[PDB]
Amino acid sequence: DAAGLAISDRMTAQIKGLTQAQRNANDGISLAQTAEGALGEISNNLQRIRELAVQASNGTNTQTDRDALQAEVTQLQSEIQRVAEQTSFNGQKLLDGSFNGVQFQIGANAGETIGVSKIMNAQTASLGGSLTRTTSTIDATDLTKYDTAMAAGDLTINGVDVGKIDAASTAQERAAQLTEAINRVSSQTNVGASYDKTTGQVTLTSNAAIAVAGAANDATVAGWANNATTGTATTTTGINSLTVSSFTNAQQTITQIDNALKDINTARADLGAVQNRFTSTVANLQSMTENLSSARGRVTDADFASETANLSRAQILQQALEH
Repeated sequence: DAAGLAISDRMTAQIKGLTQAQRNANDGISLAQTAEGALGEISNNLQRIRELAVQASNGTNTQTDRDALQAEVTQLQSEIQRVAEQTSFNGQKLLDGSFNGVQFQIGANAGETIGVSKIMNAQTASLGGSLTRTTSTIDATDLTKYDTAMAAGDLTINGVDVGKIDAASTAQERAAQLTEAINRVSSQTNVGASYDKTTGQVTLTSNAAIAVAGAANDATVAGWANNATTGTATTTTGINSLTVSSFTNAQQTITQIDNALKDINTARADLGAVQNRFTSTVANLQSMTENLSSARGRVTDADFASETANLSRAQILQQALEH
């Protein structure tokens, strides 16, 4: 019975181990579905941003029109960021870049595992990857000569005149005025302005050096003094520094959002594959466990039959002998 004890004990280890492992694989499906659903909501939000970037590139837009589109973009970036930073399955974050992958015990024995691969950092500071362009930032508060009116020719961008600008009563108003006039010619100069009202900063953006010229040559009235190579080549990650404030900005946003969607798509593809792997694992474990338990059932049935038959036999023989 040495072999019988060894087999019975292994059958028990197998049945119980493979039964827990099917639970484990089912839990793996649920985590992946969760991560994939959440990425799906981010993708929706990304499409919305992209669509607003197309709309913002309308040649008939005022700055006020673009600022309204940017308000919605800002709302969307907030929602993408909280989904990416908050999403979890049973106490473990999935989309913040901290999911280094996990292995699932899907067999009875140590080391019989299936890995869920690391999941991308879908936070807005990371989503979509690299983006390098030329930027130049001022503060609205720098515009101390906001009262000094501008006549056409005072400020030019890449040799394109921004035109006349009336006297302002605040530095912040001149900031608004400069954003507006620069952005009017953005599609022609390849330079766009984003005026962040939360901070008061005006950022110029381009794919190349910015040629600032004109009659005024005073940063305190027209934001930037004359300089043929204005701006610095600068890199950020993700979509968080994206705006649709100008044609130039909105064109960058389209391109970068496309990069972000690609990243999401491939992450969702990975997660679909791992679900598939877990589902075929569950099918395998269910089949194996059913076979093993059926085999056990035949053994215990036979044991009961032999016990009953042996006990009966001993009594019937006893009777025969007592005659």
